[PDB]
Amino acid sequence: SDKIIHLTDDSFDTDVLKADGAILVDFWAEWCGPCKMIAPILDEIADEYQGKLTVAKLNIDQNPGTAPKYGIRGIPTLLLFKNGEVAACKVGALSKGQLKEFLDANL
Ligand SMILES: [Cu+2]
Repeated sequence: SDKIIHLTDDSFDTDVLKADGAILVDFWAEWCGPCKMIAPILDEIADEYQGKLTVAKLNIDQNPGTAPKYGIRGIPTLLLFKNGEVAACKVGALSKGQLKEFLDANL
């Protein structure tokens, strides 16, 4: 988790993320099994793509305002932002290989 950015509800000013570059945001909660399963994969991605992609997390129990702004209905939900705007999303767990495929399709 050392290379992951900790986001809060204040990180967004509407549906615009107040951060630059390509940023993959994981919406998650501790009670969510599949969320816990992808956490190590997100750590690997943050390491392998350091300097090219920022990986961030928004805990929906601690920050309950943000998910509704994006119509999020389940977790984990990954939203990929480009220059503050949503460019892609993926609901549900996936493998490391699938996450790299998803990123390649978008970046
Ligand atoms: Cu870490």
